[PDB]
Amino acid sequence: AGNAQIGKLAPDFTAKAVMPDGQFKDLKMSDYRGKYVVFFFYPLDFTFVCPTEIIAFSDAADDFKKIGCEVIAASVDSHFSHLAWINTPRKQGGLGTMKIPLVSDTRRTISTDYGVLKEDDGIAYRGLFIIDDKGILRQITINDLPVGRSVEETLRLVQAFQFTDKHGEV
Amino acid sequence: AGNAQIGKLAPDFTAKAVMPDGQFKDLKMSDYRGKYVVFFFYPLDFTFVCPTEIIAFSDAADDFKKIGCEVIAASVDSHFSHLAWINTPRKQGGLGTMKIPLVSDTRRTISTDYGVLKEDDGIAYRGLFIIDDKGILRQITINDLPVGRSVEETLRLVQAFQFTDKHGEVCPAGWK
Ligand SMILES: [Ca+2]
Ligand SMILES: [Ca+2]
Ligand SMILES: [Ca+2]
Ligand SMILES: [Ca+2]
Ligand SMILES: [Ca+2]
Repeated sequence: AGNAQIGKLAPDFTAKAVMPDGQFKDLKMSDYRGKYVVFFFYPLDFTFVCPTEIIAFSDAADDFKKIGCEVIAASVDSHFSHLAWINTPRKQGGLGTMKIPLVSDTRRTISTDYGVLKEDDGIAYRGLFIIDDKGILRQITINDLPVGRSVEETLRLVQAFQFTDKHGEV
Repeated sequence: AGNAQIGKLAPDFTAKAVMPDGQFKDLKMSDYRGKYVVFFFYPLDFTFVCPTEIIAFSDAADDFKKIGCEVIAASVDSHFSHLAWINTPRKQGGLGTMKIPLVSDTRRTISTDYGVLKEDDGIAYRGLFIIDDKGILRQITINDLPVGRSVEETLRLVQAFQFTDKHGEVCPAGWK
């Protein structure tokens, strides 16, 4: 399934997000046109999987901001689940404040469009997508639920696509 | 496109390959069951682009072998084209001797099944795939042509999957 293809416009969408300041907002993918985007899905809120991945990405938000790349996280949980999890401090098992928006895909349409829905669980796989400043998909990464992604590898990829966009290697 | 899905058997195939020793052989994907496989595609033999990425995976072949993992490369070029490229010295643009088999996908079915075929060019994207020792597909990576992959990242992933197969997910006590 999915319309997500390398070299073609990433699937657009409008969805509820908890913004870093804790406020609900309607977020459109096409609103980030003019900057690279790291769009990564996680399965569920709370502790279905370890929250070290989502945290590592929030803490590197500034490494991505420095090279003009926005980072956005998404799951099928409600925007109300996201906020309850953010408003639970880290010292009591919660996420605490985040430096990236969390997107809600309760209709499962975004997961479906990006080819990352695990159909039997109704849950996204650990998908990560790199989208360029014109809205084109440059990179697809999907992992089975037990293994997390690498901030440092994602950073290598974004700088390498940015670099080759303005040069052309040898 | 494709039948490659996380949690399903990696799509099987039989194809001509140039083995490390220089001999042609009919290589079948399901023959690698009992071990992990890193299966990666590159676009084309003999480009002007340096084959750094392909050489780097060749030289890490041993590192993968030690942890119970085989590394296989593929493009839509013929095995005759692969052989010509290995027998071209690195100094004059060639590949030199290789420590991993180069699979030939002249029918483009493998590329199609793994969903990495760039239609307008008729070549593969830089897709890379991690298949477990039961032939189940664990990880999908697809880069646009300008950006290569990382041996080190591929090692982290292979080891990470092997570890979770035995122990389950790494999580700190409490719920991180
Ligand atoms: Ca669901
Ligand atoms: Ca984890
Ligand atoms: Ca021969
Ligand atoms: Ca093994
Ligand atoms: Ca073939």
